[PDB]
Amino acid sequence: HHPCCSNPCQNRGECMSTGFDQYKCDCTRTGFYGENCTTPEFLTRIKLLLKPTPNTVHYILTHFKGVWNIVNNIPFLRSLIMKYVLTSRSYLIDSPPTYNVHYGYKSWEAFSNLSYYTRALPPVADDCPTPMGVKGNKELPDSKEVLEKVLLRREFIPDPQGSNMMFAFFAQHFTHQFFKTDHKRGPGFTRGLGHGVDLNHIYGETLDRQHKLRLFKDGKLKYQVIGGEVYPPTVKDTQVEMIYPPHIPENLQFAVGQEVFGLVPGLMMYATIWLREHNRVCDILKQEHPEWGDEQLFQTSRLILIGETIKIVIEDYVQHLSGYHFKLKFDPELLFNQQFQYQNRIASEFNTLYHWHPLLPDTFNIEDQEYSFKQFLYNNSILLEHGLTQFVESFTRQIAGRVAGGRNVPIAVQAVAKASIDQSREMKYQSLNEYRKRFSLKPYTSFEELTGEKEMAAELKALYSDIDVMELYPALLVEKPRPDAIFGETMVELGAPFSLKGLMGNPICSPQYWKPSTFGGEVGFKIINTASIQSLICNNVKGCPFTSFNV
Amino acid sequence: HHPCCSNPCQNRGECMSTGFDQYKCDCTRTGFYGENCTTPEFLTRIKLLLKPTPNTVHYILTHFKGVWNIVNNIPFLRSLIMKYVLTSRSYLIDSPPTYNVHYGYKSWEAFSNLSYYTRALPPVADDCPTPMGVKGNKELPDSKEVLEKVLLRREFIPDPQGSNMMFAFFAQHFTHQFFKTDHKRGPGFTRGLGHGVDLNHIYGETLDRQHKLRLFKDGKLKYQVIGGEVYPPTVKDTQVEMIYPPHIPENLQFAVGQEVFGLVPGLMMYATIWLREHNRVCDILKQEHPEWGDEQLFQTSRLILIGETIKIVIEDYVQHLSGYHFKLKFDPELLFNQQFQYQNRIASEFNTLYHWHPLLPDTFNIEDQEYSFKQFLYNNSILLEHGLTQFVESFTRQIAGRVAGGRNVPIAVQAVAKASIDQSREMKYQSLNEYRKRFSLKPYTSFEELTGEKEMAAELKALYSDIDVMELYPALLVEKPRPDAIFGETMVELGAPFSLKGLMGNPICSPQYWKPSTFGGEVGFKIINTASIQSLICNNVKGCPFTSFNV
Ligand code: COH
Ligand code: COH
Ligand SMILES: *[C@@H]1O[C@H](CO)[C@@H](O[C@@H]2O[C@H](CO)[C@@H](O[C@H]3O[C@H](CO)[C@@H](O)[C@H](O)[C@@H]3O)[C@H](O)[C@H]2NC(C)=O)[C@H](O)[C@H]1NC(C)=O
Ligand SMILES: *[C@@H]1O[C@H](CO)[C@@H](O[C@@H]2O[C@H](CO)[C@@H](O)[C@H](O)[C@H]2NC(C)=O)[C@H](O)[C@H]1NC(C)=O
Ligand SMILES: *[C@@H]1O[C@H](CO)[C@@H](O[C@H]2O[C@H](CO)[C@@H](O)[C@H](O)[C@H]2NC(C)=O)[C@H](O)[C@H]1NC(C)=O
Ligand SMILES: *[C@H]1O[C@@H](CO)[C@@H](O[C@@H]2O[C@H](CO)[C@@H](O)[C@H](O)[C@H]2NC(C)=O)[C@H](O)[C@H]1NC(C)=O
Ligand SMILES: CC/C=C\C/C=C\C/C=C\C/C=C\C/C=C\CCCC(=O)O
Ligand SMILES: CC/C=C\C/C=C\C/C=C\C/C=C\C/C=C\CCCC(=O)O
Ligand SMILES: CCCCCCCCO[C@@H]1O[C@H](CO)[C@@H](O)[C@H](O)[C@H]1O
Ligand SMILES: CCCCCCCCO[C@@H]1O[C@H](CO)[C@@H](O)[C@H](O)[C@H]1O
Ligand SMILES: *[C@@H]1O[C@H](CO)[C@@H](O)[C@H](O)[C@H]1NC(C)=O
Ligand SMILES: *[C@@H]1O[C@H](CO)[C@@H](O)[C@H](O)[C@H]1NC(C)=O
Repeated sequence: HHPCCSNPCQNRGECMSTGFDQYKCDCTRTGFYGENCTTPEFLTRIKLLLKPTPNTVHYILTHFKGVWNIVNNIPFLRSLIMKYVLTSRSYLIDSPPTYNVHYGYKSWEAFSNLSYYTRALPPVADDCPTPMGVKGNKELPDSKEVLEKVLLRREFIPDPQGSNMMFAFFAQHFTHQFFKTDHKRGPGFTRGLGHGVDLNHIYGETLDRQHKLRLFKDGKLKYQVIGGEVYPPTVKDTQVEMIYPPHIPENLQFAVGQEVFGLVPGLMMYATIWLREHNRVCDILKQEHPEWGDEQLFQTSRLILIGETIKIVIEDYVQHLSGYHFKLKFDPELLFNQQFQYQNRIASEFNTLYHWHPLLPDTFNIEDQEYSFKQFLYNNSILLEHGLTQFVESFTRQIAGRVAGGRNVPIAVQAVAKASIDQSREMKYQSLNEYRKRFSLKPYTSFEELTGEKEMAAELKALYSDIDVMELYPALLVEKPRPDAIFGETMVELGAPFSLKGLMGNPICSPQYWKPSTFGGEVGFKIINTASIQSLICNNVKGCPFTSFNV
Repeated sequence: HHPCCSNPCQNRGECMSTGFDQYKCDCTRTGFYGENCTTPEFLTRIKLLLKPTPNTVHYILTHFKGVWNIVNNIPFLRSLIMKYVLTSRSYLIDSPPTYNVHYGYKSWEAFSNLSYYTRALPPVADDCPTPMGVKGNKELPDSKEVLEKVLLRREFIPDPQGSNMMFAFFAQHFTHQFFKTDHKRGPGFTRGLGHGVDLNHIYGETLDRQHKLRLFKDGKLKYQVIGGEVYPPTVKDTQVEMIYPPHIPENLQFAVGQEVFGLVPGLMMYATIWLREHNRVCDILKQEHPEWGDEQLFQTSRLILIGETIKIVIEDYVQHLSGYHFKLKFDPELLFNQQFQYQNRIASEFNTLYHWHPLLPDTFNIEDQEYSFKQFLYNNSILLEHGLTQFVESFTRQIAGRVAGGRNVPIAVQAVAKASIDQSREMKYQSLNEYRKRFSLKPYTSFEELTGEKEMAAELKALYSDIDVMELYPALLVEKPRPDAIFGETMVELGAPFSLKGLMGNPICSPQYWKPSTFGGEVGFKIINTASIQSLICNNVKGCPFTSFNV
């Protein structure tokens, strides 16, 4: 078998076979040397002693409110701390990207082929005597058994951080622009070739699709008016391929950027809100530039909405998730004197960790109705019956579920969760503890340390035997959450760097793009730097209802 | 007409219309302010006073040969100066890229669509009152007239720098991996979607082509043996599409990565050499790694060859062109504490400036034969009859033509030269003086200043009227050359920054790739770091004939 199967190389060292029975570690720039890259250079030893742990930094960020009150109001300071926040997680993502499901060593195929998700860790080699390499049993536990014992919801566990259905659908709408698994090819492949925040879920992945969705007048997107309300256009009008069951009324077959968005009225809510936002920005730009044509109006509005999206994700969405007293800031200037690559490639592991199905409730509570999954699926008439305004008001009040902490996956989505386990295995994912080390975290020494609990720990112990072979995806959902948090440490420490890269890596954040002229003048630039989840709903939903990501 | 037609914004300020008759300049980070970004800030004024001109720097580097002989032998000094060489031309290229032929403003379409060549300067607006903006006559001079008066060769003018045919064909071979104009779509479009040194001209642009070219044993490429010599395989053998006129017999239809390389035996010479090098490197890696499979062997050989190419290009090719006494160095590490983007997008203008057709001789001299263009083109029998050893020996001896200095384009390729002017025009290229200011050069105040001569300048005066509407392409070919040099100032100053980006911007130059493990260990790494044009020929050509890019 492959001599690297045991993952001997530590601290980001790279393993390479040298003959059938031998390996060498390459410790270049790791800060370590020795056969396994385990011996610290002097400078490294100092850095390691002085560096605070993620749990310590989180404590400091979620306490001392008096300090953060001052910091948040001194702009020079707020910028300085945000600069630390951004740069601390910069050495952690390979960029240019490296590995993929088919390549456990660097290759031009892995670099150049955009159809693959990239990989933060190389796959376990094909011939390893064990699923995770060398430790554990010959077979991993039955995935159904893992799912049922420690993943499936018994009683609904509410998010102690107070996440609402506005947050849950925002998460799903946002991520589905860049997690677009090409199931025809396999779980290691994506259809989102832009690899980030390009708003293809609004505009379409291809030029053919975009041009079918565009009005070609005033930069705008096609729409229909139903009962005085602006909604996305139909499949029939646009000839735009969408996923719908045969039994759906023509006018409820909405055509939008992402093909799967008719699946959920909650997703259509955001599709409609964003469509309106685009057309609203078109109106503003036309007033500012009566000289501009349709093409420049469209393209400029698109860049602005990309900007809006990133502003909201950092300052409202990530801000909410973080639980910090410090106010995070979207400001591209902060990296201008740093070393940062303005590029991104979506990691398979980012896709995996983002399977936050425990967010979903048992019923979808709108006005006085309580919709089950069956009746809520594919049913856009619910959106039109209640209206966007009542959707917002209802979803702002309904609490979402806790993600970490175990046993909170709705049984309606049990097949998706089993698939996450099975697909992790198909893609030869390394173990939880390997991923923890990869992201500078101490490996868990027991199952009880993982869960911070006794019952699920015992069930996991009997299923896996060894903590070093525990799988990543189920570990994220059973992990001991931070104090009164939705997530555990592993979710945040893996998730933050992928996120930073996807948000700040966008070309509009680069020195040559981050200029008022890029966005049609100071008015366009202003739209971005004033955007909030509240302003988005206020400007596009009748009656400007109050909204937020928390109940 | 477009308010920005006059190109009012200076010092890299961005122009934007505000109403039908008004414009506004964006001076962000230019170091300038004022309506047209012309009045400098204090630090800028100090920065301009202390900055030497390109001609001063060029003089220094090509004189004091005794001082440079010292500096070349102190590793620390050599590294310091090479670092200065690289960084001084870094702020000059938009990365991530901006404009293209269809977009004079920044857009997601221009950023994301790899089928376009990018643009260092935005195109002149469709409705401008004058071809170049507002200056000059309603029409540019007839291209046929420009070609015949100042571009076409009467006597052959040899390169005073001594460039040989090994150099001419290396240039043609190398650049034709990234200059692959999509003639179906137009001159603004490329088929080189890797946008740089990916070696698709050896391995093929698509995985289909690669797979038809590969042996699938020992990492190797397919080949044939003729008279004990290793040559590329045939179209019939591989089923790989090549461009060959119908009269070319089955056995002389060699299949290589780039479909046009059958055009010239000089190109087939390099294709064969590089094919041999790949299989040579496969042999080495197999010895170091008896345990590797075909796939890892192929991929690792590819990364090694990419490295070899970059090394040879910098230390032999660019070294020769420069005429510097300073020994240039290929060392990715020099950029590790610098702000640099590991990405590239091929610029339309890089393509245009690289139309070095004056390099081509009147006649191709192999052994005691003197082949005309008609005889040389599409004729691989010439290669098989003489052999690679004789090709190398002959091409090493035969001098190339001077590029700058006017009147040196061979009549045989006149249609090609006329197409360069014509296509610059339909792609709406801005003027030479605009391109000079974009690259921090003083605009030419007269045609006599451009040529450094009276006769051609007078001809150009009659054709263009105004120096500020003089076209870029013909200017490069008629420009006053540096003392005893092949090129003038515009060629070097525009060319060099594009080159840096294509070479150092390659993923293998990034810190996560630049390690021995990427290349199969210390042996593979040493192949990259000791590569040269002489070693390339020595390793792969019978008898190891001496070679270089001069004499
Ligand atoms: C962010 C939170 C979130 C939510 C609230 C959510 C809500 C729901 C929901 C009820 C409203 C249903 C019926 C589904 C149904 C599915 N989801 Co999600 N999903 C979520 C995060 C994800 C992500 C991320 C993926 C991976 C996308 C991919 O790989 O294409 C995913 C994958 C899936 C898949 C398998 C791949 C696919 O077909 O796209 C199904 C089926 N699911 N999901
Ligand atoms: C680098 C120097 C160099 C050399 C030595 C060279 C030598 C030769 C040569 C004899 C060996 C022949 C028969 C040709 C013939 C051609 N060359 Co070149 N070319 C060179 C640089 C280029 C470049 C660069 C292009 C653009 C290619 C593209 O964009 O596909 C080009 C374009 C062409 C075209 C396309 C015409 C057009 O529409 O632009 C033809 C035909 N020519 N060339
Ligand atoms: C990115 O990676 C993809 C996976 O390697 C790759 O798709 C694969 O493409 C090859 C060749 O085009 C297909 O293999 C073919 O082999 C023969 C043809 O001689 C046929 O018998 C097969 O049916 C098939 O056409 C693979 O099927 C295909 N693999 C998939 C879809 O998973 C992409 O081509 C790569 N992308 C780019 C742009 O290079
Ligand atoms: C990149 O841009 C080009 C130029 O527009 C696109 O090519 C056009 O595609 C449309 C829609 O499929 C065709 O109708 C046109 O004929 C094409 N124009 C041409 C050939 O010049 C191309 O599709 C774009 N690439 C991507 C990935 O969207
Ligand atoms: C900025 O540039 C513009 C255009 O180059 C200048 O506009 C004018 O320049 C001359 C000075 O007034 C006028 O005689 C011209 O009519 C007009 N130019 C054109 C093409 O219409 C303007 O002066 C400049 N502004 C500053 C502050 O220097
Ligand atoms: C770093 O590499 C590992 C390889 O996994 C280690 O080798 C093994 O360590 C085990 C536990 O100590 C031994 O039981 C096992 O026999 C051993 N295998 C060997 C020596 O071939 C190396 O000891 C270690 N090297 C260094 C220098 O620390
Ligand atoms: C700019 C973002 C980078 C760092 C922000 C600091 C801390 C992150 C805090 C909480 C985030 C929680 C979990 C991370 C996982 C997914 C969220 C990423 C959001 C996204 O970009 O899709
Ligand atoms: C994808 C493109 C990437 C790399 C191209 C590499 C080399 C192209 C070579 C020269 C570019 C054109 C003109 C420059 C001429 C002489 C260079 C000498 C001055 C110098 O750069 O040090
Ligand atoms: C509703 C989700 C559970 C479906 C059947 C339970 C699968 C067996 O799982 C068991 O569940 C019990 C109840 O939570 C626990 O006490 C056990 O620790 C667990 O192993
Ligand atoms: C021999 C040097 C010629 C001097 C340059 C100006 C004359 C070029 O003129 C052109 O020459 C071409 C060559 O075949 C012909 O095809 C054209 O008919 C002719 O107009
Ligand atoms: C769809 O929604 C309507 C209310 O808008 C509801 O009454 C109906 O039962 C739903 N239909 C299905 C098929 O569940
Ligand atoms: C091709 O080259 C051969 C020499 O090998 C020469 O005799 C012949 O004339 C050439 N073919 C043509 C048609 O030009």
